[PDB]
Amino acid sequence: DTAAGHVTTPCTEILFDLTLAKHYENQIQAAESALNRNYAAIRSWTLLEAMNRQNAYTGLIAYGIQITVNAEQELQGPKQTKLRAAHALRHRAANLSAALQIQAAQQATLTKPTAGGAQTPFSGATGTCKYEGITATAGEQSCKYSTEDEEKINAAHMNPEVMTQITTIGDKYLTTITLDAIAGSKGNPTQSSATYAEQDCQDGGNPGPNFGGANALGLQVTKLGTKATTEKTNLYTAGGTECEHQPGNGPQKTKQRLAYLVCEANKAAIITPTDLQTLTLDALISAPEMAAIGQLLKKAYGQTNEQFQKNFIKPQTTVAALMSSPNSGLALAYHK
Amino acid sequence: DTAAGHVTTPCTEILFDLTLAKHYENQIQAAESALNRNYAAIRSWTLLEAMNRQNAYTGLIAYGIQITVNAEQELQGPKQTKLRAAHALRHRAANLSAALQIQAAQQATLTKPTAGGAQTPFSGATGTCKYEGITATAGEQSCKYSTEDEEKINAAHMNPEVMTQITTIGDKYLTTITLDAIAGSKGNPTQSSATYAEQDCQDGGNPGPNFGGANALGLQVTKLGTKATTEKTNLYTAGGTECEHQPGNGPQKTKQRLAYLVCEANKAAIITPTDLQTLTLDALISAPEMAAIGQLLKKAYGQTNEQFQKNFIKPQTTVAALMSSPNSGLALAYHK
Ligand SMILES: *[C@@H]1O[C@H](CO)[C@@H](O[C@@H]2O[C@H](CO)[C@@H](O[C@@H]3O[C@H](CO[C@H]4O[C@H](CO)[C@@H](O)[C@H](O)[C@@H]4O)[C@@H](O)[C@H](O[C@H]4O[C@H](CO)[C@@H](O)[C@H](O)[C@@H]4O)[C@@H]3O)[C@H](O)[C@H]2NC(C)=O)[C@H](O)[C@H]1NC(C)=O
Ligand SMILES: *[C@@H]1O[C@H](CO)[C@@H](O[C@@H]2O[C@H](CO)[C@@H](O[C@@H]3O[C@H](CO[C@H]4O[C@H](CO)[C@@H](O)[C@H](O)[C@@H]4O)[C@@H](O)[C@H](O[C@H]4O[C@H](CO)[C@@H](O)[C@H](O)[C@@H]4O)[C@@H]3O)[C@H](O)[C@H]2NC(C)=O)[C@H](O)[C@H]1NC(C)=O
Repeated sequence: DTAAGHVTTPCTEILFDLTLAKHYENQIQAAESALNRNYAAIRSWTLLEAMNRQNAYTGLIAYGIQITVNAEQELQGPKQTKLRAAHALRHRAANLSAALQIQAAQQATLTKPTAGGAQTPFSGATGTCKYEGITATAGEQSCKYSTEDEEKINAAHMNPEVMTQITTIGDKYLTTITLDAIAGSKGNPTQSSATYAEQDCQDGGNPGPNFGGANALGLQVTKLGTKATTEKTNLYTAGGTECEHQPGNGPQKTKQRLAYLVCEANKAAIITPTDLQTLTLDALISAPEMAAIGQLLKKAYGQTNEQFQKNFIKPQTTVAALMSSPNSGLALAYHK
Repeated sequence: DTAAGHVTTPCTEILFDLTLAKHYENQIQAAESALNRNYAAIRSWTLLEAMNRQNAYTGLIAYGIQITVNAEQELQGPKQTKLRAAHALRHRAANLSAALQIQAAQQATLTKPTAGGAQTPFSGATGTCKYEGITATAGEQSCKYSTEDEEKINAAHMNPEVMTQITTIGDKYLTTITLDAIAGSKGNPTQSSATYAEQDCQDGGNPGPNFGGANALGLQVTKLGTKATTEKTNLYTAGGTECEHQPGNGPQKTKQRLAYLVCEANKAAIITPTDLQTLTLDALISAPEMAAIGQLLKKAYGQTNEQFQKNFIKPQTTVAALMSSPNSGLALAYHK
């Protein structure tokens, strides 16, 4: 758990969450790229069949259609499982970034108070100093990662075999405002302490800084901000086979839902089919589907790969760009 | 601007943002569904050609390859533009939901204070009452929409022709903590006012509720929470043709970036190709690509649609399920 072991702060959880989402997204993108390459190969061989050789080209088209349509169908499930996780991880990272900005508002700006006597919620006070609209805001926050952060929290460290837990920021960071506050009194503050120059309530003597007047009353919000904590959540049950935190068994925390989805995404294996455009002879001969489609296989495609390449892989003004161009169909219709 | 005119609260902005994202996502899903239907048709006709008729089936394959590969290529740009907007709108909705939860923390829980005399930041006070770790939290928040909310804020009201502005919650809701606070004093509170039963600082007489003791000093955070406001941002320039809020011209607010992306997504038109599985004769005859691929067209496909359907659309044990099954390639190899 190199990557998750490096999550110790809101910023580094954000980086883990975004980096794992993109990892799942790249896995799907890679598989879909492989499919489109295979469909471009089939279109390429379709034009060549239109130009013994015909049956051989059709053996490739049939083999290509079979394994590519199979893998496209086999992909949809793992695709959805992985995407559900990538969406939730990006959603969580968005959440954490928003809470980060708010928890950065740690300095308060006081308003002009208003002095009074007894009033809610100090019915027994002889003096009160009431503030409305005290605010706290921070400049735009940004996470700045070190070189090691991005080396540790990296798709290279997110293979399923090495992942057993996630680390998340505790919920209080996303739900709770925390602050320190202090009241100060001097003399006999009342409703007549209506000199507000120092953003407190003063009267008597010479009002001024540091409770200069005879009677003073005020407060300050000296600090705001909720401390982040971290929490570990395992992906698998004790035995290590099943995903923990299955939904449908009672209320769950965010970390539990995320851990379930990441576990299922890690287990959703993608079957990548053979790359048709770099296919070798021994790959086609050894392919089990080519038994039903077809020593005889060699007779038709070649007994050396150097031959199979030259006849079926290397071609020719281009077969591949044409059959994925605005003139793909006209090219096949003319030659047919 | 029926949908955006209905955004008046954080919850309804969230609904607009999520509803417009899904609209863009459905537009892409629809186009990709149309493509896969067309590729399944081409695979279907490929098997039938393997079973004059051959040239006619090949005319459909060529026409199908041409218009489907064209539309797949034409889709990639509008796809990326729309997805960039759907991602940012979902990211914004996540943001707003997190701020909503925090701005819902409007009731403070006071801590046991500590009494003192003069101390930072009241060096001139004779009495202070210091609180640490005052917190405010709310139960889990949820947006509950009315029937009209979902009728007004609806993909049916998000056609580009009717959209000219977006409405967003102002930034203070996502960045600023706001609170009211009041101090109360009675008598001569000092460092000896160390009776904290009422979560204030009391001594003298009979300390107790409502400043029962002779000397008292305390504060309360009576309310927290930042009021949401709304802001309008237009999508287009004054002339109405160009997208406003182009990036690269200086710092921008979130509403401006969103408005730019929504404008570009609204303008990114998707060219949907002809549905091959429901193709009519007059559609194929009138298709301009069929001129180069091909009165002669009718001779081969039929002079009535009822004929074109029976020969080329309606087929047969199924041609379509087979050519998208694990046995698609074996089906073509055997018949070829
Ligand atoms: C959802 O909510 C989150 C959290 O609030 C928002 O996240 C913030 O998004 C903004 C906008 O992208 C981020 O601001 C950007 O930060 C980039 C990094 O800046 C730092 O590092 C560079 C060096 O690489 C320093 O130069 C810089 O001073 C910072 O230290 C900047 O590169 C971006 O700059 C561009 O835009 C600004 C506009 O203010 C211009 O002034 C610049 O010239 C430049 O054009 C920008 O500043 C911010 O960091 C994010 N915060 C966090 C905590 O992640 C999401 O945007 C929001 N999403 C939506 C869609 O609502
Ligand atoms: C990013 O940050 C946001 C904002 O904080 C989080 O959004 C919250 O997400 C949770 C979890 O999905 C939401 O809670 C859910 O609300 C659903 C709607 O509940 C209301 O309406 C139903 C009737 O339809 C009432 O019965 C109910 O009382 C509410 O009035 C509930 O259906 C969900 O319930 C399920 O889970 C809970 C767990 O607490 C169980 O108790 C239930 O029995 C049930 O199994 C759930 O309560 C919450 O509303 C969202 N808040 C907002 C403001 O949107 C994101 O989750 C977070 N994302 C990530 C990935 O981190």
